[PDB]
Amino acid sequence: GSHMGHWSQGLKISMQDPKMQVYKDEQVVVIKDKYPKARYHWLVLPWTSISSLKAVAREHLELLKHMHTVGEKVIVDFAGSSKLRFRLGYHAIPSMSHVHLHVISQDFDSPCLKNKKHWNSFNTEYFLESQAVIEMVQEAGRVTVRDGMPELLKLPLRCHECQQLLPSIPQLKEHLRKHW
DNA sequence: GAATCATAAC
Ligand SMILES: Nc1ncnc2c1ncn2[C@@H]1O[C@H](COP(=O)(O)O)[C@@H](O)[C@H]1O
Ligand SMILES: [K+]
Ligand code: NA
Ligand SMILES: [Zn+2]
Repeated sequence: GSHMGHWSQGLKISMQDPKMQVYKDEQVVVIKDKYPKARYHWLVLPWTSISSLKAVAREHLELLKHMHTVGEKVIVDFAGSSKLRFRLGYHAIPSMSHVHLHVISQDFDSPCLKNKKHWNSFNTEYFLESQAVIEMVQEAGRVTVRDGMPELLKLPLRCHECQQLLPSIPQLKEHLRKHW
C-alpha cells in the first residue's frame, strides 16, 4: 500500500476532520480517540508535524506544556461536573505517527478496551506521565525510554485503584464497576 | 466453552 494511506498515518487524517475535532487553536487540535479505552478519551496533537517523542527537543518544550494545558481545559469544558479522575500522558512506544497526548478518564469503561495490552499500555510504566515527559525534555533536552517496555504489556492484570489481581478482561471489567 | 496467546495482514 501507499505511505499516505498506511494505517500508521491515520491520525494525520483524523486531526483534519471537523467531525472529530473538539477544540482547535493556533498550535494544537484535540480529537476524540477513534477507539476510546474509557468513557472520555481524547488525543491532543500539534499542527506542526513531529513524528514521535523521539523527535522532541527543547524547542518543543512550550508546545508540550501547551498540549497539557489544552488537555486540562478540554476536561473542564466537557467533563467538569464528572466525578471522574483523568490522566494525561504518552505511550512509551506508540503505534500511530505524529506526536499525540492521551487524555483519558480512569473508569476504563469501554467496549474498545479488549485485551491485556490495552490495559497495561495505560496502567503500567508504559504510560508516561505528561508532566514527566515535559520535565525530562526540560532537564535532559530529549525523551529517552528504557529497555523492556514491550514486556510491560504482558504483565498480569492488576486494578489501578486497589491493586487487586484479576484473571481476565471480563472479570476485570466487572471488578472496575465497584470503583464508580 | 470462554478467554488468552501469538501471528498475519502481500
Ligand atoms: N484514525 C484514528 N483517529 C483517532 N484515533 C485513532 C485512530 N486510529 C487509532 N486511534 C487511537 O490512537 C491511539 C494510538 O495509540 P498509540 O500510538 O499507542 O498512542 C489509540 O488510542 C487508538 O485508539
Ligand atoms: K492461551
Ligand atoms: Na504497536
Ligand atoms: Zn480495584
